[PDB]
Amino acid sequence: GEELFTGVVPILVELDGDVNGHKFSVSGEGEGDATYGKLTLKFICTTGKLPVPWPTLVTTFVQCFSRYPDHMKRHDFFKSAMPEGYVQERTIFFKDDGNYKTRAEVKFEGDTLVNRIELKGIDFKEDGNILGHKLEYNYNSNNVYIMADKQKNGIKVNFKIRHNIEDGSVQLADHYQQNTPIGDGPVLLPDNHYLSTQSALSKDPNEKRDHMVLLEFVTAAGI
Repeated sequence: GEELFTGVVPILVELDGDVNGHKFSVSGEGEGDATYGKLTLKFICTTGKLPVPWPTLVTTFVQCFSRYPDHMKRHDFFKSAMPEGYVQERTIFFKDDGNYKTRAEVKFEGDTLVNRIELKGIDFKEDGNILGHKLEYNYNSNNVYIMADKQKNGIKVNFKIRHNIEDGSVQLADHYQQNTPIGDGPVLLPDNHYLSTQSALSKDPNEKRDHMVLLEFVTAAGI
């Protein structure tokens, strides 16, 4: 597991989404360097205009690139599931609005680490902060809490993302996540800890398609 991650690894992300019946697809590419907890990716909405704000999809768009200190390496479930991979599911509840349910598979295809996701969004308000596009194109840092889910031979993760609204307020996005290995192979189940994350969003001045450039750093801690 850990070995597949000692250098720079190419990443491919493919998402098929349907939010309140607005269908869309996104392809993303870049690379991850888990030694530094670093990810660099560019995402493109290949179906035209993205019908939701780009920051709402960041969490959905590869925790195996998190930087686990040497003393915590026995708690790295993510890389221990590789290369066969793991299934990652979430329900993301946007306060006072709709919710996303996602199902993704994260695994190696050759030397490329792939995240393939299906996202379904329902109960959004037509002119709410999401379908209405009222969110600032930026992103706050936060802590992602991980706990072992022994029953499933996997983990449960939970955390809150606060999206900045254009009026100065916050749109809370409550995430409930579960991961389970794809193989029948062994994995490492962790003690409780958290991932500290920071994300910067930008635009490629040369790009005419609707898109998002993402630079992220994540380090595990709390042990």
